[PDB]
Amino acid sequence: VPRGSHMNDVLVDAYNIAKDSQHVHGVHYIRGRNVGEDVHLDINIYVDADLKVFESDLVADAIRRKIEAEVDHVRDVHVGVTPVRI
Amino acid sequence: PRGSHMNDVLVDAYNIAKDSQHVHGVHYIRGRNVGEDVHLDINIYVDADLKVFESDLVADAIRRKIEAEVDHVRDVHVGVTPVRIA
Repeated sequence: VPRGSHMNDVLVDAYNIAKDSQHVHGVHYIRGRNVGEDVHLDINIYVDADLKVFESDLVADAIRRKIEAEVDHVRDVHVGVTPVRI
Repeated sequence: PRGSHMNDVLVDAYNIAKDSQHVHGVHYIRGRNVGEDVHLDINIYVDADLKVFESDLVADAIRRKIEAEVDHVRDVHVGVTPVRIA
């Protein structure tokens, strides 16, 4: 059974990074799963539906990198995108 | 859709789940911003040999306690994952 003692910091720090990153209209959803002592993270951000895919791709990837570099106990981070018209 | 309550919702709900009576640990937690609301899916590890009516009461006490205590939450779902340490 996974320990879980880091879930709260992981979710908070990752959400805070995602929410204020460039081109994000808001966070759509965030999911954390305890595995061993660490957390697997799935975050999904709202972006402009007219963004080019190569642009949404850079945005998602900057967020992923920044979460990986800054947030302890994160094992695996996926950042997905939901298009919205603005 | 603002998302400013996600952090408190996830932290408070996680804490309630994790310190409830028959939970070995939290398996996963998911929050989704809907309008001003957060929709919450939380999944707890319980003893595989618990009776189903018991795990049902446990999940339901956690759901109620989250609904009663955590602001900005709608449609809380509490799911169960059995684990046999045996």
